[PDB]
Amino acid sequence: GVLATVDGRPITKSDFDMDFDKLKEKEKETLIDQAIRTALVENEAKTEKLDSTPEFKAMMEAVKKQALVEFWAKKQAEEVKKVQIPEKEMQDFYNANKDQLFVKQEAHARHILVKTEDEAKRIISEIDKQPKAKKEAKFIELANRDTIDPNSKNAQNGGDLGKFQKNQMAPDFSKAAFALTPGDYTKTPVKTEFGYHIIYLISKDSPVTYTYEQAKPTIKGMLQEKLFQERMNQRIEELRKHAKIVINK
Amino acid sequence: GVLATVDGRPITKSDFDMDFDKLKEKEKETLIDQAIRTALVENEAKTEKLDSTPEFKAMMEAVKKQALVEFWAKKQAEEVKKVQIPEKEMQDFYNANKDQLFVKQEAHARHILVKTEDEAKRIISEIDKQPKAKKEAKFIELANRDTIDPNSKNAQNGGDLGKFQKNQMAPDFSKAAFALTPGDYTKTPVKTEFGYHIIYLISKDSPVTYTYEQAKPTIKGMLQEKLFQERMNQRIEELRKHAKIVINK
Repeated sequence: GVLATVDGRPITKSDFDMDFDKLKEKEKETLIDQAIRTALVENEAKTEKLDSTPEFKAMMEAVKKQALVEFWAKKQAEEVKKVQIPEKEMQDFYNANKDQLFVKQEAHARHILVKTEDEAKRIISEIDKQPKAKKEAKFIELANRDTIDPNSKNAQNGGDLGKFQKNQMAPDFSKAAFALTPGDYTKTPVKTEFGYHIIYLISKDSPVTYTYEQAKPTIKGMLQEKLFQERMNQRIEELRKHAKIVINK
Repeated sequence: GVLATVDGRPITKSDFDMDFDKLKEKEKETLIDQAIRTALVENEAKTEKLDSTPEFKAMMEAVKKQALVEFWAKKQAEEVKKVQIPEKEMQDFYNANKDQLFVKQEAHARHILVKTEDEAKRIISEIDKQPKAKKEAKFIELANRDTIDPNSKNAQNGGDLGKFQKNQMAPDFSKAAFALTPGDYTKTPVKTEFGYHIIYLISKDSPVTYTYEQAKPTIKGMLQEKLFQERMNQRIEELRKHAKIVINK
């Protein structure tokens, strides 16, 4: 698998980065040239001692550290891969997280963000007072006056959030949002990280629930990822204990 | 800007990778910890001489070569950045490429791919024979029988391509596609890389043309990119001439 030489120096399949032999014959040609071009650049960079310069050396230290770190993390991940994830862990996860992660569904809604539960509560009562026909415009009006969402505030768009997938918004905000009938709004504020939301649902399409079997690949990945993060965290917290760490602010 | 120390060793803003001071005070906290965690991993990796191992060393050579190469390319790019792109080059580009790159427009269409111009021509005549009402189903039928698009062939979906943006399909295929009235198909084949297409337009929304002024940032970028590629190509072709290059297939 010496694919080419440049000034004698072999180009080989090891010159590539994540399958070469599965590539179309003409794709291969294109890659060999890229690697030829790389090698010509490298030779030139070395002749010019771009690598001995301080700019590069400094930068190379960062790169090497990052590399060494990812290397170490890769190794953590490999201990995880050897562990079988039990079928049971996977169905449990599917059941618990189905509605949150395994439902394709799109909504258009608008929201109002406020700082306190009572402000949110006040906003809901105001809208509650309005005849059905008036509720949407009242929501829009209050959003423009009272929302603290900067973009919403700046846009004066009635707190329009545009269309979003169920799995792509914060979970408890999505649950609330998608739980509504179109044309209704939440009668109870929704606390998040940012404050309290009132959500008005404009529209939503019909949800499609992925089955266990369709979900299972993604589930497997997510559980390994969690095992991996747990593993690394555990190890890093042990390292943390043997070091003297001082923050300056 | 010593943000923290780990066992005496400073963590500094140089530990980060493309602005730290623009970051929210709590974002900063989170980053300092990431870098603390990085440093703990690095220390451990070094104690374990993960860096002296052959696995790593081999991998580090690739990384260093790539780095040295990108470094050299960055430098090429910087000679380009010092050059002012004339207003004239930019309007010319805008005018020439407007319809192709600066029009937001979505279409739903289906196509048939065949190997030769005469096969494509045959398909068009067949459809031409059909009463208006029958043309779509005839197109679908022929696509299923005759298309050579593997996915289309495998799916038997009447060569349905789904919905696509004007700027996100091959240009001459988009021009043809978007030039159609809905419910019409191309009376002339469209040669591309893959063969000859017959395109049937199902639907399209209304196009929005970005103005020069809206386009100009992207235009500037695209022209620098071209200058950059030209520059690098030119330099690399000079290097190519001084080397002995042999491919083995």
